[PDB]
Amino acid sequence: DLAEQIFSATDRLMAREGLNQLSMLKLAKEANVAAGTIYLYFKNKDELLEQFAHRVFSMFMATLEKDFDETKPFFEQYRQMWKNIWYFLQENPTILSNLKQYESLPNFKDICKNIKNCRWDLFCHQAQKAGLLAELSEDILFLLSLKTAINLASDAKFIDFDLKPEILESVIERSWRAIQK
Amino acid sequence: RQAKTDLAEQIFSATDRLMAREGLNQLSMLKLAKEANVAAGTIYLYFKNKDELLEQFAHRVFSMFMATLEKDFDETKPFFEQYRQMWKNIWYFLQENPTILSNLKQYESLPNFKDICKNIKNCRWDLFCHQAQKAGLLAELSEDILFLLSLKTAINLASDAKFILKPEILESVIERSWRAIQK
Ligand SMILES: [Cl-]
Repeated sequence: DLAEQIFSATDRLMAREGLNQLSMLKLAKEANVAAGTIYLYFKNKDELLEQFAHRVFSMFMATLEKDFDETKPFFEQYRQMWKNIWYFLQENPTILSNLKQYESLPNFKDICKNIKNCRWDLFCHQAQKAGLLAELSEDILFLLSLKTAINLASDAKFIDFDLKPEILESVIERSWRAIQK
Repeated sequence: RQAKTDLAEQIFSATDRLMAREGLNQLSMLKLAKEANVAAGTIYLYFKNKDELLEQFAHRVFSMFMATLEKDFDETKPFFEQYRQMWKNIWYFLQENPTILSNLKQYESLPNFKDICKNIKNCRWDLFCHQAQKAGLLAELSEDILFLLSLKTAINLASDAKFILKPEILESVIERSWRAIQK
């Protein structure tokens, strides 16, 4: 509500000026609220940025869950998560531009590590258990595979893949190919 | 006679450091001269202002990347080994130069990491793709897509090594990222 307004303002301000240039006064300006109002919702910049990081990971998990179907073949589960990332990034240009900056958020590593049993980690376990995937760690598998969606995400490549979906399917299958046992 | 290139590199080296420790936004010429151990006069003579500095720095950054791809290149080896060399070149370069690794993200804000990049005459990657495609080895996908499916892993692994390792694992990634771009 007012919190998402402020988080959304954090993205924009983080995209337009650096993460280093954020202040509670500036964020209040950018969210079109008085300086007092922002402090009603967060005690300080650290807390705001902590909760912001948590909102970012919450979106990431949302994206991995959308139209999840465990009855489908593992490839089609993978294809679905790849497309969810793709289309999420198409729809959210400020988030796309800010992806690299999020790694500098103070709470980012500490939040990232403490997520047990997320949708990707479970997919890798099931898929390894069925004999499909390489016995490599889940991080390395991600980097060889779903990460290609983040790697490729740009405006010119949204246009190209929508015109030639053959290319998008090729990239999905090839990125899957990389993590086959 | 170019002690002028060496002095430029003295300043560029310092640009990296001040960019890695403080932000790119917080750069100013006074701060970069102190870091480089050059007089205020020297840096202002070399570069018209902060803009012209960061332009030339960009070009210098593209050059180091191109030189990294070229190191130990050998047409006579198989295309996989050429690719494996390039992977290792990137991996060990970024591990040896972590200050460069930090600034990778912030580099795209430089004028012009768009313009100066697309405009690269005879890039080793491009050339390699052409020879390997001509031989029949690689997917018929554009050179950037092929990169983003393959060598890109070297950069992503170095970068996320910090936020998340044995030699068999590195070879697995080299071989598997290669696998993604095979015809
Ligand atoms: Cl900054």
